Amino acid sequence: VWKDADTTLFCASDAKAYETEVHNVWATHACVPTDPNPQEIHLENVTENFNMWKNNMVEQMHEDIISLWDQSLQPCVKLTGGSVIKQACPKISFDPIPIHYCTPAGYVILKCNDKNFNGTGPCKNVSSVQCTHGIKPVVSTQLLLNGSLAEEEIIIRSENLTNNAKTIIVHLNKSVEINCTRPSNDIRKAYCEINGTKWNKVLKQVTEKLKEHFNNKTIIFQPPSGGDLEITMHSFNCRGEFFYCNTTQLFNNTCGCNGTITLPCKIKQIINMWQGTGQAMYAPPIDGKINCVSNITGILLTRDGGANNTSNETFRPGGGDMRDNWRSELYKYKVVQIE
Ligand SMILES: N=C(N)NCCC[C@H](N)C(=O)N1CCN(C(=O)N2CCC[C@H](C(=O)Nc3ccc(Cl)c(F)c3)C2)CC1
Ligand SMILES: *[C@@H]1O[C@H](CO)[C@@H](O)[C@H](O)[C@H]1NC(C)=O
Ligand SMILES: *[C@@H]1O[C@H](CO)[C@@H](O)[C@H](O)[C@H]1NC(C)=O
Ligand SMILES: *[C@@H]1O[C@H](CO)[C@@H](O)[C@H](O)[C@H]1NC(C)=O
Ligand SMILES: *[C@@H]1O[C@H](CO)[C@@H](O)[C@H](O)[C@H]1NC(C)=O
Ligand SMILES: *[C@@H]1O[C@H](CO)[C@@H](O)[C@H](O)[C@H]1NC(C)=O
Ligand SMILES: *[C@@H]1O[C@H](CO)[C@@H](O)[C@H](O)[C@H]1NC(C)=O
Ligand SMILES: *[C@@H]1O[C@H](CO)[C@@H](O)[C@H](O)[C@H]1NC(C)=O
Ligand SMILES: *[C@@H]1O[C@H](CO)[C@@H](O)[C@H](O)[C@H]1NC(C)=O
Ligand SMILES: *[C@@H]1O[C@H](CO)[C@@H](O)[C@H](O)[C@H]1NC(C)=O
Repeated sequence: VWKDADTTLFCASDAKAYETEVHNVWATHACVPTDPNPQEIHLENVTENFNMWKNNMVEQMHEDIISLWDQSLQPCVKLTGGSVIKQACPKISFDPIPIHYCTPAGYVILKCNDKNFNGTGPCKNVSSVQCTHGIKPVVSTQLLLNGSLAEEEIIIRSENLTNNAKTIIVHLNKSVEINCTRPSNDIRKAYCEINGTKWNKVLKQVTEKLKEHFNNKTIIFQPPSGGDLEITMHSFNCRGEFFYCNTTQLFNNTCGCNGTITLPCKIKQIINMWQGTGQAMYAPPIDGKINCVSNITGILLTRDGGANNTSNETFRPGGGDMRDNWRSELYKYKVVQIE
């Protein structure tokens, strides 16, 4: 017997107590070892409601990653609130590791194992777990990287699809590689290579999934209509360096177009931080070939408003609220109290 409750979670990780990589160092002192003997408990014939868009776990992971980056990804200068601060900003080792979220005694985590679960409402195949699986805290905009994949079809997630202000999380069932490189020896110029055959296939499937939700209306993709570079570009951290990649070549409805898509990128030093209002300034990039090969496993989308008297729905890549990133992996969990 249980009821919906919120409590203070703890984390578990396979961090190596030697590694200087920042998530390992943080997980070494802020998390416990992962359960070596985990065993979920099926809740035979239990139907339970979930809400990924209203889930305290997401906020608790958000505070962790805020704490993690604050302890690890230190800018030389922060302009937080007008009170500029010039501190140490050594170049670090940065490569996200899986974090597990675990309940204390007297609570458990209910896990939705419905393969088509969209994030909100009833789940019919519920199990109980002590900890989540290992979630990589990958910070990004527009494209969700290195996540899990949807088990069956492409899943559309939104608190309310009808509300255009509510962000859409596309959970892909097939990952699309994105290979980003700042070549060795304009030291901020970089590029991400994406196989255009794969991407346009997956994007076409996304259009067709979106059609099912929008009355078979014409689905149009467009670049973001204004905003900061972090969200108008596909932003992410690669080996400590902030990459900003132009995805206009991705979010065109063009598709003699199917070779390698090369996105122009810039490594940016002055960041509009995702943690909270503030610009952070980092050092110029490290030397050498800076390369991150990531799986695109999700897309963050915002649907244009004022199209109800038209035949089209236009979608633009979104992001900025990293809670939606954690939400994209935490969606099948929810904390309950042992009543
Ligand atoms: N109880 C509640 N429900 N509270 C609501 C929470 C809102 C949240 N606390 C908040 O204040 N917030 C500050 C304003 N925020 C912003 O203004 N922006 C606009 C500028 C860019 C930012 C970007 O995404 N930066 C970025 C940087 C590096 C990388 Cl690698 C990357 F992928 C992305 C996003 C964020 C949330
Ligand atoms: C429920 O999920 C389990 C994994 O926990 C898996 O065997 C299958 O997808 C589902 N099985 C039943 C009997 O519902
Ligand atoms: C998710 O599924 C539930 C089923 O109860 C439904 O009410 C809700 O509208 C669905 N959301 C989306 C975005 O499809
Ligand atoms: C990338 O995707 C492949 C298959 O889609 C998967 O086997 C691999 O584990 C993924 N890599 C990472 C780092 O998640
Ligand atoms: C992914 O989902 C789409 C529907 O959204 C489906 O047509 C396609 O076959 C799926 N691919 C895989 C590998 O499951
Ligand atoms: C979904 O959003 C629309 C648009 O504002 C709103 O009219 C509707 O009431 C919302 N649905 C729910 C369940 O809140
Ligand atoms: C990534 O791109 C670089 C530069 O084009 C290339 O040398 C490397 O082989 C690529 N790696 C993968 C896994 O595609
Ligand atoms: C691009 O993707 C298609 C389909 O997945 C594949 O057949 C092709 O080999 C890929 N191209 C390259 C250059 O890897
Ligand atoms: C991305 O590139 C396109 C085409 O070159 C350009 O029109 C657009 O302004 C670029 N995006 C940004 C945010 O500058
Ligand atoms: C995604 O995972 C791969 C393999 O672990 C890693 O090389 C890459 O840097 C990761 N990408 C990001 C953005 O963390």
